Amino acid sequence: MADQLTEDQISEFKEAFSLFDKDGDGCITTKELGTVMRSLGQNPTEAELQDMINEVDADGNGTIDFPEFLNLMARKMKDTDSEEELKEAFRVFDKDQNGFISAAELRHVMTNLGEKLTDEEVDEMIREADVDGDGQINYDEFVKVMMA
Ligand SMILES: [Ca+2]
Ligand SMILES: [Ca+2]
Ligand SMILES: [Ca+2]
Ligand SMILES: [Ca+2]
Repeated sequence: MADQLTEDQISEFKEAFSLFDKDGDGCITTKELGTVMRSLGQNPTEAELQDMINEVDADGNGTIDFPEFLNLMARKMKDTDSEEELKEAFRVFDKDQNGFISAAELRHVMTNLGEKLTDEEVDEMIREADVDGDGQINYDEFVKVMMA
């Protein structure tokens, strides 16, 4: 996500927040959160609802206002994006979509990415990330090497 949000993104988040804010006073209370939680098939304890609210209540006034709500969703958005970007990238490399990146696929995709590696380089790159040593890179392995 990054930082600055677009007007449409903000306006949407406001519509959402509007659902949580059952009595529309501009702030979400534990009670209002519980109502929303339950309706989704959950049953948080009064202690959990207070934690959830408290963990998002930056100014400590007891409730969640729009900017507090927005900052939470923005962090969740960026987390999702980062993860989704890792998944997209893996898909690009996994040319045959079998769940693994092979040396041949790494060489191919790489070249087509403006990166031409030699045979030695290709194999070393695979080995460097190949934790279980089966000769190919699975998703967990790709993630591990990407976030490092
Ligand atoms: Ca309210
Ligand atoms: Ca607050
Ligand atoms: Ca593959
Ligand atoms: Ca492997």
